[PDB]
Amino acid sequence: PTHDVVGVGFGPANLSLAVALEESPAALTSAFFERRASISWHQGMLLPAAKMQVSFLKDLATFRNPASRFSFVSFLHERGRLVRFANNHDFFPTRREFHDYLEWAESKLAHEVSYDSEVTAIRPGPGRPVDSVLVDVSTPEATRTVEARNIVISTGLVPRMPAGVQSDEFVWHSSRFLDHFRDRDPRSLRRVAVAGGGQSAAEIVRFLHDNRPDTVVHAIMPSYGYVVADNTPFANQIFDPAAVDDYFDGSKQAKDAFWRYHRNTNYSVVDDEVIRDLYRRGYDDEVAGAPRLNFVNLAHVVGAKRIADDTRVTVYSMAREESYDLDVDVLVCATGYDPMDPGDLLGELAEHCVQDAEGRWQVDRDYRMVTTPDLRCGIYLQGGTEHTHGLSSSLLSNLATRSGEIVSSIERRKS
Amino acid sequence: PTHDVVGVGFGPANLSLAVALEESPAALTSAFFERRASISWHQGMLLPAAKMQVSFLKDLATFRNPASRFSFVSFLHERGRLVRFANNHDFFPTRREFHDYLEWAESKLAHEVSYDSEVTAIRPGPGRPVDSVLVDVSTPEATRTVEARNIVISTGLVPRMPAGVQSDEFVWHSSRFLDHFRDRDPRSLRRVAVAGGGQSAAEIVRFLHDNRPDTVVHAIMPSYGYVVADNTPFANQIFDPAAVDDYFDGSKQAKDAFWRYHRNTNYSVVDDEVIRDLYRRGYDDEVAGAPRLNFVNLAHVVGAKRIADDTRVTVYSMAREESYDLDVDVLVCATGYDPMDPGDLLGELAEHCVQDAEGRWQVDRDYRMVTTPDLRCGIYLQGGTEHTHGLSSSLLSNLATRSGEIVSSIERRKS
Amino acid sequence: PTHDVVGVGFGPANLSLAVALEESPAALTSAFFERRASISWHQGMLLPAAKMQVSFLKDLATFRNPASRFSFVSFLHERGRLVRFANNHDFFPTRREFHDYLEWAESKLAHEVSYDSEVTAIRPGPGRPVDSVLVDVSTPEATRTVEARNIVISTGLVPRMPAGVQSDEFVWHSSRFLDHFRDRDPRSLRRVAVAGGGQSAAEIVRFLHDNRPDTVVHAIMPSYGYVVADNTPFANQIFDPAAVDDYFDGSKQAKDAFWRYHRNTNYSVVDDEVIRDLYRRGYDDEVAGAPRLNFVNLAHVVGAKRIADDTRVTVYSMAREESYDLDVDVLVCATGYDPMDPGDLLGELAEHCVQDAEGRWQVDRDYRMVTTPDLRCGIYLQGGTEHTHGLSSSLLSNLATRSGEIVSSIERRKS
Amino acid sequence: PTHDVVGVGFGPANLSLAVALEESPAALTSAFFERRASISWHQGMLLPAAKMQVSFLKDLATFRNPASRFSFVSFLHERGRLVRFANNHDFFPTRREFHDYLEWAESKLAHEVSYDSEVTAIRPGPGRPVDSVLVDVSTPEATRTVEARNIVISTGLVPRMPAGVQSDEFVWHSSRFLDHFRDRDPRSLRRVAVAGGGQSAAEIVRFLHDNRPDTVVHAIMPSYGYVVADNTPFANQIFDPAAVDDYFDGSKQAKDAFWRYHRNTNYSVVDDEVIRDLYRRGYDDEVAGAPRLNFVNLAHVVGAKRIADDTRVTVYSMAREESYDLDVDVLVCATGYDPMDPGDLLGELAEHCVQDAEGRWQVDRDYRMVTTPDLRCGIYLQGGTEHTHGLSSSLLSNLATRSGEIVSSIERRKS
Ligand SMILES: Cc1cc2c(cc1C)N(C[C@H](O)[C@H](O)[C@H](O)COP(=O)(O)OP(=O)(O)OC[C@H]1O[C@@H](n3cnc4c(N)ncnc43)[C@H](O)[C@@H]1O)c1[nH]c(=O)[nH]c(=O)c1N2
Ligand SMILES: Cc1cc2c(cc1C)N(C[C@H](O)[C@H](O)[C@H](O)COP(=O)(O)OP(=O)(O)OC[C@H]1O[C@@H](n3cnc4c(N)ncnc43)[C@H](O)[C@@H]1O)c1[nH]c(=O)[nH]c(=O)c1N2
Ligand SMILES: Cc1cc2c(cc1C)N(C[C@H](O)[C@H](O)[C@H](O)COP(=O)(O)OP(=O)(O)OC[C@H]1O[C@@H](n3cnc4c(N)ncnc43)[C@H](O)[C@@H]1O)c1[nH]c(=O)[nH]c(=O)c1N2
Ligand SMILES: Cc1cc2c(cc1C)N(C[C@H](O)[C@H](O)[C@H](O)COP(=O)(O)OP(=O)(O)OC[C@H]1O[C@@H](n3cnc4c(N)ncnc43)[C@H](O)[C@@H]1O)c1[nH]c(=O)[nH]c(=O)c1N2
Ligand SMILES: NC(=O)c1ccc[n+]([C@@H]2O[C@H](COP(=O)([O-])OP(=O)(O)OC[C@H]3O[C@@H](n4cnc5c(N)ncnc54)[C@H](OP(=O)(O)O)[C@@H]3O)[C@@H](O)[C@H]2O)c1
Ligand SMILES: NC(=O)c1ccc[n+]([C@@H]2O[C@H](COP(=O)([O-])OP(=O)(O)OC[C@H]3O[C@@H](n4cnc5c(N)ncnc54)[C@H](OP(=O)(O)O)[C@@H]3O)[C@@H](O)[C@H]2O)c1
Ligand SMILES: NC(=O)c1ccc[n+]([C@@H]2O[C@H](COP(=O)([O-])OP(=O)(O)OC[C@H]3O[C@@H](n4cnc5c(N)ncnc54)[C@H](OP(=O)(O)O)[C@@H]3O)[C@@H](O)[C@H]2O)c1
Ligand SMILES: NCCC[C@H](N)C(=O)O
Ligand SMILES: NCCC[C@H](N)C(=O)O
Ligand SMILES: NCCC[C@H](N)C(=O)O
Ligand SMILES: [K+]
Ligand SMILES: [K+]
Ligand SMILES: [K+]
Ligand SMILES: [K+]
Ligand SMILES: [K+]
Repeated sequence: PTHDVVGVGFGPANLSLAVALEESPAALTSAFFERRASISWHQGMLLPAAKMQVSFLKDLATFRNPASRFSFVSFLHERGRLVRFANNHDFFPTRREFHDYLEWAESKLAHEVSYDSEVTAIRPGPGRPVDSVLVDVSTPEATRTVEARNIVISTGLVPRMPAGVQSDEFVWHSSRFLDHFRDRDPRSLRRVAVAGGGQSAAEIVRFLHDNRPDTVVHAIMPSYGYVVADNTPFANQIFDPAAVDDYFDGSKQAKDAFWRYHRNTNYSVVDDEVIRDLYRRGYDDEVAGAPRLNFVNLAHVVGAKRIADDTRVTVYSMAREESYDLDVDVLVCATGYDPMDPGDLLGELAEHCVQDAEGRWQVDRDYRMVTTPDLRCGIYLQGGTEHTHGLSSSLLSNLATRSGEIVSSIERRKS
Repeated sequence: PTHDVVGVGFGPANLSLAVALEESPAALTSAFFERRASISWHQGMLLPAAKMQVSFLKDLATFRNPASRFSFVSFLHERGRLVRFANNHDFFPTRREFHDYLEWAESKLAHEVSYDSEVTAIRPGPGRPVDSVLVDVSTPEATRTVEARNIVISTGLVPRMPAGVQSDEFVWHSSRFLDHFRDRDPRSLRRVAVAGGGQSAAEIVRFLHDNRPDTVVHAIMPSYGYVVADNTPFANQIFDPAAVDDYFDGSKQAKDAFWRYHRNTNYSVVDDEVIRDLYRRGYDDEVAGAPRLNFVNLAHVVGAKRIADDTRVTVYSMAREESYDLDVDVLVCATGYDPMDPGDLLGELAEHCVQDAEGRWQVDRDYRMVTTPDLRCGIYLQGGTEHTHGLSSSLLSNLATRSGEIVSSIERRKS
Repeated sequence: PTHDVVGVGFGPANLSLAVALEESPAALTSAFFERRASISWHQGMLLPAAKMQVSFLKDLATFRNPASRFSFVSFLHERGRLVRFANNHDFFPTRREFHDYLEWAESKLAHEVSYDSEVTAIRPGPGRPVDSVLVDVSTPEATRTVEARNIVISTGLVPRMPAGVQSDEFVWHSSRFLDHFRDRDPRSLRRVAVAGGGQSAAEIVRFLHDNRPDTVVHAIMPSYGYVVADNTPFANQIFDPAAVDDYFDGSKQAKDAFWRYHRNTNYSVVDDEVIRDLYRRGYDDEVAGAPRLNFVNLAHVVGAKRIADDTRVTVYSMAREESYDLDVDVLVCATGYDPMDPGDLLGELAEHCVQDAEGRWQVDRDYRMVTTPDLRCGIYLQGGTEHTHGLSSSLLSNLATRSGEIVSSIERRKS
Repeated sequence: PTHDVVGVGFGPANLSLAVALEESPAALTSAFFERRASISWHQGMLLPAAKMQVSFLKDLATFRNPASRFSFVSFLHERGRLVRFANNHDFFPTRREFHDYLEWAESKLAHEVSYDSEVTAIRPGPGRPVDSVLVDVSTPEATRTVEARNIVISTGLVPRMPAGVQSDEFVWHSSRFLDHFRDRDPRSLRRVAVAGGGQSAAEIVRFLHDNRPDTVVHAIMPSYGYVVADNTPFANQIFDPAAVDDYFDGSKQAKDAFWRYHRNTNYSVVDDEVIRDLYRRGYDDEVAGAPRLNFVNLAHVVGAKRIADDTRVTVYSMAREESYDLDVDVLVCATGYDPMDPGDLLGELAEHCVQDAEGRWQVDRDYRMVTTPDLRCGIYLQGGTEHTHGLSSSLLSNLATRSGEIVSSIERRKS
């Protein structure tokens, strides 16, 4: 049994693909594999009060199909919360509600996802040219192989730690913050250092401040203060479906301009309201004569070592150009992520995938990796296209249109 | 040919009824009559900057059917503006855009509306008990009569002038502001009085201030200053579909409490931003030493007379308890509207419509007028239910649910 | 030793009087008596997130003297927080900070206030006509009497419980909320009813929701939901110094109009942001499937009785026109306050003090009670002038100008 | 007659210096010279709706002296606008009002500024080492020379045109926009190109859109859309008086970090509200089917030539890496400014001013240029210290503290 398409990973990106597949009139067979027990959308960072960074209109389907049974509006309606949500007049749902939306959409799907199923490798199918790939899936009980004419790799962002710092029992990456935090005794985390100046760092520091009245926090970041995230309407157009075209068709010079001017729409920046909330908290503590939030600006965490009852953090101060040590109980590195990279999963197939000048994967407008003639099977990327398709690649901005384009590309080829 | 339902008027209320009819699986015959040449949704007040007072989610259908082909979102999508609209992050479309939405929905409708067709009377059909009504329709060429088992009266708010003031060449009701304004020579309206403290008064004054840099405006209103319209989330729940039940089932005492506490969600109040824009304009004029906006507070317009080249407005000052005259070129009365009242149109049938203690029409939960057993045909009201169904009656808050309930009531009773 | 002026009470009103006395070139002797150990500005309601309802520019002096050493800006500067405060761009300080401001201003004052000094009575001085009053002061150790040519009564709002409900160990007025709350064991207040729909009720409910994750709260109020407080710029002008004149000189009819249109600037209303915060909290609980906030709308608390371990609250539902019982651990009545009334302290002196039609005290424009010719001593009111001077009377809106006018009145009469 | 200090230029910077001189107990003699007839604070850009980019608390004195007779608050109070301004609850005055504040402060000053007086050169006074400077002043009638022991150069930002583009009758710099615009027939500017993506470009485009209904505007800028200006509270701390020390004492690496992370607090960015106003305008034009605003993104103006009745603008498109021509009536270059540079005015004295590695003037913490021992006279810079003191140098953020520090430095040295 050869599938038209196999999806690796089941986050929002492949969920929207499943939705696109179901809504399409095209009869395409598919299978999806997720290594976790169920949809798990950055649960380590499901902090109380966490808000979506994207308007509810940018959901699984709406921009493609304005009357989808899988829209956020349909979800709210079924949950009997549409009226309540509309009364709020807020475009940005909480992360908790969006996580629900995903699970609700997944249940509504006809298809059935295979969970606890980790893709361990992707191999050339039989024959030359290669017309299919073999997908090696490992479950808790067994291992198996599925064959598909196309594969969509959507395995998500990859946590990045500071250079010279490794995760450990007392050094966590923000992506695992709640995993570790719920285990430890509250009275054992009285001193926390959080490295970073982005949304994760801000959200974690705010949470620590709100969670216990006596926690002391050291917010260590390279900027002089949090930088506001830009989602004003003109800059925000870089996330438009049509902006994918502008970026893709644009010269390298134009692509560089997008990053140079609008990186602050997503990377190393913090939502306005979270910034203001943090500033108010700091101010009130001052008024109360009980400061707890220590902002260590113009600085980088450069090392961590466990010394007895202390996690000893080495901090480099740019202002003085010298490093020094800071003792805390835990170091949380909210130091961001690297883009998805299909390389590892691809193995041997990588030989047939064409790279650019800077040694990155060449990808077509329809999200299909460029391959030599030796490979005829479609390898599509949802994620890992920052350099070809632009800043929407790792985000929720363009799920509906990308998934629709991928489905269309596959139908166009099959036939 | 007897219709299941005839709609009198084709504003948003009956348009949503048409949409509900089309989306219903029920096979119901219908005809709609609109006196005007086309949909004309308060065009007299289609001022340049005018905004909807209601979230775009409160459209023709969405609260009832979250995936309607007639939703505002579908409209934006077809107009290729959904992405642009989402970039704005504003729940409130302009009135211009919403007017378009109505015309777009009307065109999409399978049904064909009869324009230039004014319903002049509604009469008892043949037989006892009366099982149908006869609808007298006057067109420019002819007159005709159609028969229907049910009728939905949705003829809209009725302009209300101040007591002792009649409309004329130089005394306009706000509803006909742009009609008159476009005709006159700009250099002829250097002095305008606008009576009222509500949304219409504020929008007209702002427009006059923005339109020509020399116009002098007298804003005459009973309050000490504009009162803000309340649409904060808890108060705003009075517009919920479920709040219709609370109001309807509640005692007279509870109904009175809705008006006593939440009248300021809609009547005699002004949108926050329009208030602030007016205040900033007044302020800047002061800075410039060139005041143009004269706020005449704690006052009522009590009369108007034309004396030569002046419209002489009699103003009563509450503070001084005396009246005085103000000469301007034009008096605009933005003094509001009375609720729709089916009475006049009903003629003979009214005898069989049951009234309450205070002399108002009794109406059932499904919007159907209470009649004696002499009348078995359905008379439904969209509008004119302020006293039975509450503050959403004249508004766009609840189009989707009301139209759906009316259609359901009719299907139920057909059987 | 006869003082020119004696102040009864030492809240913001008399503090601003002391400031006005010190800034005045007039050499006036004075004494101030406060019954508490120190300035105590609604400490029972000093909740964690509580914000001023008035801009920082409306402080002790600024509207009168734009370069006062006692301004909020001077205070921030001295406290080395001016720059930090300005970075916030928020006109509204926290209540905690403002309480500090009062203390700071009081310390700066040359004059020494007499604390732990309760004024128990005010009596006629000697002579005919009466040219001074005798002020009976009770301290913990002794009692004494001081003599003054003028007296300024500023003893503040008086808590008002619902009719038929008395304060008790388990029935508290909001004004004493933190007093009682700090004593009780947290695990003993799992069920709280809060009566009222105003700022106090909303702040208390928000605090209870934020303070412990498992407290269940019943918010019982007559409206269908919180009504927003209006401070949009035109309505806000009722608080202008010049608006005192408009209200004072205006007919009774005009005075009624201020209340009829603008009572929502202060009474039975809630700040926009606090409303939205509460709505978001309720929403998130619903998403989490763990509702804790129970809004009991269109209702009044009409009785309370303690039965065993339960406080039994009798609630009257307007919708059903029937009462019923609700069992909680504590009932908090956030049911507001009555205006200051000088009647009580005045005792015998009432006889020389003139009343109006509705039987209230007549007061001159300079805040001086109207007396017969037999009394020539000045009795001034800061508070209790709602009916003569308008809505600014109990508020902080007009401290600077009123205090300045009282001082001027006193200097004028001396001469 | 030798002055303690001579100020070159009389904008806000030297105006705040004069105020600091007057408030200081130090007896210092001074003279100020302004080339223009009066204070002229970017009048070329005094567009109708233009707002301050800085809180009113950052005025001529307040951060230094919280009770200055020259504060913005004092100004509002004298102008009987303080109450009105406070009702607005907006920290940002209009530019028109601020211009008024400057002139009001200037009039209140005891000192008399010398207008129509252009400093043409600064020369070494007699003797070695040089203890004074000679200041050559040119008036319309005469020329003269004054002698001073210190000089403060505050001559303002210098307009910068694009490389390869010169100003002319039809190519204007934004600084002279209104000068030219109020000298041309409205019906003659139907087509305007505005180069730039900063605050000036945005305001000019908005103004053109609002000013006439039929003007067509080409907004040409290198970014993909306007980038929002950051003034959220933590990033905004770079403007704190104390942040001057952090920047000054910090390593070059730290100074670079300020620019790398927080350039977007001022340069090449647009105020949030102006961005949104432009987006709403573009949207409504689209709805109306009458587009007028043409956004030419990822582009630079690289040349301009007059050809008959057309101004021919050469545009370079980064996306296509090619240039093309655009014909309009006028090209407005809102392409920014260069920092003040004392070099030209200094002439011979420059030999003795010490430069850094990158060829820029060394400046001490007290704003005094570093000189060799050959020069003992003080040369202070208000402006031109971006590289030593940071981003507040050309701004209004820190007038009060800088002027106070300069006065102090001068008193100290005279000592
Ligand atoms: C805390 C936080 C919060 C947000 C965001 C990021 C972060 C860190 N994002 C960006 C984020 O990337 C986006 O929300 C989605 O997670 C991306 O969808 P994907 O389906 O592509 O990856 P995603 O990371 O969601 O899913 C990948 C899945 O594949 C699985 N997987 C990995 N390897 C596998 C293998 N070998 N075999 C099988 N399964 C495998 C993973 O387990 C995972 O379930 C975001 N963006 C935005 O626009 N708005 C927002 O609000 C947010 N919110
Ligand atoms: C200026 C302005 C702006 C708004 C609003 C009011 C006003 C005055 N409203 C309220 C307004 O009532 C609502 O927008 C609808 O117009 C009500 O729908 P009907 O369809 O009920 O009225 P209308 O929309 O008033 O429907 C009446 C139609 O029937 C026709 N008609 C009447 N008698 C007839 C006859 N005998 N024969 C044939 N045709 C006849 C009329 O010509 C008219 O076209 C509003 N509410 C809200 O919630 N949000 C908002 O943004 C606004 N905006
Ligand atoms: C919780 C809360 C919060 C606010 C407000 C009210 C409440 C309940 N208010 C209104 C409030 O009335 C105002 O802030 C001041 O408290 C009023 O100033 P007074 O000096 O007149 O009375 P205030 O009540 O402040 O002081 C009266 C004093 O006299 C003392 N006293 C009474 N009898 C005495 C006696 N016989 N002898 C000696 N001393 C006696 C009392 O002990 C007390 O200290 C307000 N308004 C506003 O405009 N902005 C705001 O932010 C707030 N905030
Ligand atoms: C359109 C616009 C609007 C703003 C701003 C800039 C621009 C371009 N700015 C920044 C601006 O630089 C600041 O507002 C002041 O103008 C700086 O004050 P200065 O006194 O240093 O120079 P400024 O440019 O104000 O004045 C210098 C004066 O010296 C005169 N002069 C020059 N050479 C001379 C000579 N040889 N002899 C005699 N006189 C001479 C000039 O005539 C001029 O009057 C700003 N920043 C901010 O923080 N908030 C804001 O809102 C704004 N607003
Ligand atoms: N509520 C939500 O929906 C939510 C919450 C969290 C995250 N997200 C999303 O997830 C994505 C990632 O954001 P992120 O905050 O996780 O990471 P990020 O945006 O990449 O930012 C990481 C931060 O760490 C800093 N950093 C890196 N190395 C450091 C070091 N050695 N010492 C100190 N600081 C260091 C970075 O500074 P430099 O940039 O200068 O290197 C940057 O400030 C974004 O799309 C974000 O919006 C969303
Ligand atoms: N952009 C939009 O979508 C838009 C625009 C305009 C209107 N609307 C809607 O239309 C409906 C009605 O609004 P409206 O503003 O037209 O009417 P309105 O809300 O009833 O306002 C009427 C006003 O005129 C006053 N008034 C009455 N008689 C007067 C007199 N003799 N002299 C001076 N003033 C007098 C009223 O005072 P009193 O209240 O004290 O009696 C009140 O201030 C509302 O639902 C509104 O939201 C919407
Ligand atoms: N952060 C702050 O600075 C702050 C905090 C709290 C209060 N304040 C100020 O203090 C003043 C008073 O505010 P407030 O909230 O204490 O009192 P309030 O404004 O007088 O409100 C009292 C509320 O209780 C309701 N009520 C009365 N009797 C009731 C009953 N038997 N059962 C249920 N509800 C009942 C009232 O309803 P009805 O209107 O229908 O009578 C009203 O909603 C205001 O000036 C306010 O701004 C300021
Ligand atoms: N970090 C998420 C950015 C989302 C973007 N503003 C968008 O509207 O798609
Ligand atoms: N609840 C106090 C209201 C204060 C009023 N808005 C003022 O500006 O004075
Ligand atoms: N472009 C002017 C920026 C001013 C700065 N945000 C400040 O508050 O000082
Ligand atoms: K499923
Ligand atoms: K004095
Ligand atoms: K001096
Ligand atoms: K002067
Ligand atoms: K002078």
